[PDB]
Amino acid sequence: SMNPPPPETSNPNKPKRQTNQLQYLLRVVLKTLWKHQFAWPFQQPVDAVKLNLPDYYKIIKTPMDMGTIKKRLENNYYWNAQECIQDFNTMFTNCYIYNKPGDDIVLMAEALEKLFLQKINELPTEE
Ligand SMILES: Cc1cnc(Nc2ccc(OCCN3CCCC3)cc2)nc1Nc1cccc(S(=O)(=O)NC(C)(C)C)c1
Repeated sequence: SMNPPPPETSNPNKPKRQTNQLQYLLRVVLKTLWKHQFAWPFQQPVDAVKLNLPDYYKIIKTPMDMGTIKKRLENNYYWNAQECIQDFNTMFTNCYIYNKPGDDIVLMAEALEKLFLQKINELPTEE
């Protein structure tokens, strides 16, 4: 195959904002998920060439990963928390679409998602 370029993480033409919810998403949510024992397959874009998955980007047209999310948060790429939450959800969904239920990678994603939802429930209120 060829891998696609990774998702954009910095846009000089996109307005930037720093809020307590976005700060929480970086300093608590991203941080906590990153350190999970099953996080590492989700820490960078899927290298479908290295993994020998010629159909990966035929099926997954909206790829997302936590390396990308980390950079977007760092670069104040998001205007609001929902845009970031959507990226996490896209990452999980992508795993559940490409892989069979019960597969080891799916069980890993499910562990991360449970933790994610726990942290999102404790999202601070704005301002
Ligand atoms: C985010 C993500 C979503 N889906 C997948 N699916 C997937 C990945 C690789 C696959 O290859 C199957 C056969 N090989 C697996 C290792 C020996 C040969 C089959 C399916 N992988 C993902 N990431 C991933 C990243 C790095 C390594 C691997 S892995 O192939 O080592 N799979 C685990 C053992 C981590 C479950 C997987």
